[PDB]
Amino acid sequence: DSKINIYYGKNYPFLCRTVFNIYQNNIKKKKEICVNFINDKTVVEDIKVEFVRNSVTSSDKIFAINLDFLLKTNLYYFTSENINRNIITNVFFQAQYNEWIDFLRNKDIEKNIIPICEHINKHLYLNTFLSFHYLTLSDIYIYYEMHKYFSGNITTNLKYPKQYKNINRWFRLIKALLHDHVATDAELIQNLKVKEK
Amino acid sequence: DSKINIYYGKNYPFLCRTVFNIYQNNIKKKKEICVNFINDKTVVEDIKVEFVRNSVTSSDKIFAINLDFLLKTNLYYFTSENINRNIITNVFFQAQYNEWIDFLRNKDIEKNIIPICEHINKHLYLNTFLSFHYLTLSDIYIYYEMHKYFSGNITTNLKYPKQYKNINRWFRLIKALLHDHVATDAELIQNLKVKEK
Repeated sequence: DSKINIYYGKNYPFLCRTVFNIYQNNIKKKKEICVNFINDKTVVEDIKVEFVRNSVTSSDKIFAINLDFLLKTNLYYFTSENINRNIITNVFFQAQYNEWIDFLRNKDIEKNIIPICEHINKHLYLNTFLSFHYLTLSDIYIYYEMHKYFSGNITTNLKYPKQYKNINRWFRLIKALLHDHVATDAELIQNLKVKEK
Repeated sequence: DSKINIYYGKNYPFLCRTVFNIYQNNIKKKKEICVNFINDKTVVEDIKVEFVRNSVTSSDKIFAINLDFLLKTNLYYFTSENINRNIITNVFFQAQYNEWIDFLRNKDIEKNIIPICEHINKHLYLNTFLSFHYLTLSDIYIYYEMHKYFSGNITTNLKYPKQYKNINRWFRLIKALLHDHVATDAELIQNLKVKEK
């Protein structure tokens, strides 16, 4: 019933696309909401979101928080007295997601790939997921930022899985967890290949 | 029962303090949550939040979103079929708050005060509040960013209320709305005077 248009240019919104795919798969397991991803040649690098019943300017890493809130995908806003599902525990995770945003904010990832990996590989030494013990928006966000370096598509980037085993182990975990949601997209998959050339 | 410690240095967290004050006043109208604001000499300009039952690094403008979520202060997460209180309407507002964050992100406000006022004064030409028709976190955030220029404490800044009537009208509105929550604080008030010298 509800229509939301996400206009993208150079940078395809992998995070928002993945969140929306998970939302669609959840409904199959169960008025729905339609999210459209439109290749706009006038958009440069950010995301432009139009609400159809008014538009806003956002980015993939930030508006995916809104989608999780709207679509109840349980990646940023916890829809689940569990071990780590308290309200204050939820708030604590949200500040941790903002830390990953600040860690990569205004930072050339290609230029700082080694220092970024030097932290994530040590962070994953004693952690299975980036936050707590389950898949969260932090895992998926960092997954697409690391994808070009750890997917293996670029043969010149095979040194990163070799040098950073912990990231490689976690990356293979997130890939399997997201397989049922993104492997059959064929548009997310295509844009991954285009971005990786 | 629950304890949250906010450690601040040079920059006092006016937004988080105001949100917490509103939360305390709401309970009086009605297990509660205690938020402590601690002057830490080792903090430079950001905010450091400790959860007592683990710490995170955040900022006043960003962690106040978490406080509104936790304290249900109805400024970012709408706790109220109203005119502009739909879930999608709520999501739309959140992206608008992020726009104000991006508009002042990594921007010297003193250096860009005129261009900032050139937009806000025109935005307030046909709008009473920054978003929709009621007080929101956008109003309070911009209120403290504009406070030194429109409070009248600094006599050299009296030209801004003169030149920008629309901002002055809105600023006087937000001041009255926040009067019952911040006027008796005497620590928020003191830090305003210290920041304004």
